[PDB]
Amino acid sequence: KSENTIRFLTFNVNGIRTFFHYQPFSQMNQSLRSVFDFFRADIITFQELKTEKLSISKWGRVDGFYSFISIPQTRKGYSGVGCWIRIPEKNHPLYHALQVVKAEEGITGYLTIKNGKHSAISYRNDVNQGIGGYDSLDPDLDEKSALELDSEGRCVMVELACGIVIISVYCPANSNSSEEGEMFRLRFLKVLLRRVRNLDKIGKKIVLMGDVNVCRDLIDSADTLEQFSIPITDPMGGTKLEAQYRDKAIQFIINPDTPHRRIFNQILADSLLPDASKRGILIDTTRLIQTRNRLKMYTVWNMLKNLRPSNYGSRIDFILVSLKLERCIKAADILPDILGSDHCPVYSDLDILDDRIEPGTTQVPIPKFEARYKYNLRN
Ligand SMILES: [Cl-]
Ligand SMILES: [Mg+2]
Repeated sequence: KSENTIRFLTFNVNGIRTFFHYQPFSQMNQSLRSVFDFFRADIITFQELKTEKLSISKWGRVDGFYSFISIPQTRKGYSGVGCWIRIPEKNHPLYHALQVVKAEEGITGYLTIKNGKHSAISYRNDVNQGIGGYDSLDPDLDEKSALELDSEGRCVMVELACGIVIISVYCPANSNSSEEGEMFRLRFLKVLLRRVRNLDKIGKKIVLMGDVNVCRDLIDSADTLEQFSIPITDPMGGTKLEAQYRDKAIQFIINPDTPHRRIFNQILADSLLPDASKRGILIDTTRLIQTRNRLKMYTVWNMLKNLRPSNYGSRIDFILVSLKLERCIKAADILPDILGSDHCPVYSDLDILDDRIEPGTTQVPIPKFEARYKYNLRN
């Protein structure tokens, strides 16, 4: 790949310490820099760090990279998302593109940054630290419920120069199938997607990547294809399958027990459903480049049932980009031969130096010496 393209990589690593017990990462002495160089990646998110604060002195200190890590406040060994940004050298063509101007924890904006000695401020209340887009995320969202929604280390956001915002997510799965857990999962998804729409409307170019824990389509679900008695007869016959079984492909998304699938599809401009597609604002890079013909493009397999060897899985890991970035996409694929987890990695290469793409709306933090702050002028 080219020096002018940024390579994005997402990987649910099912515990970052365990991840380093798999080949080839077991030869790398737990060095994330070696891992990112192995992938030739520039912007990387890992989900399910399953780490703890004391271990951040390892995972948040990466030579040649900025580290942005969100973990639960107290619960150890659970969830956790990291996003790492390569620091380019002065003569690298990406020197300015990769400059990080803002970074933020959570989806709601209510989490805080230490401000003084005994002082913390929420992203929502500091325009020079928060990325913005906080309007009407949910009609009932108060601080207490927002902090609950953002308490499990599930989202990091980084803003680069030129208005690109990278949102790295590990969305809830409701593994227990509890009713409270389903409500939490749906609220998380809805807030996430409204935040995306707000930032898009303000003019940010968005990259939303990570483990969304939602199948967008029947062809991404080995279990439901079997349940519907639909066999994979042609490995590149995805479009024919979706045509001949369109009634089932629709049923899959609008299943009343799984409304998260329909909610997810509404953000996808390439959704199988025309109404969803008309209102969507994000492109599924992997589907765009691999096309809807490619079947069995799975990124997770149920490990307890040992189903990865038969490639019987689902696709719940994504790199989604603003419609305005679609022409930038040079490559997008999954990496199912790479070990490390019960998921496999997903990557996409974007040529964002392309001068034909509209520029994003930037908001570079204003230095505090600017007169409005230095002399506390009225706003
Ligand atoms: Cl699903
Ligand atoms: Mg796991």
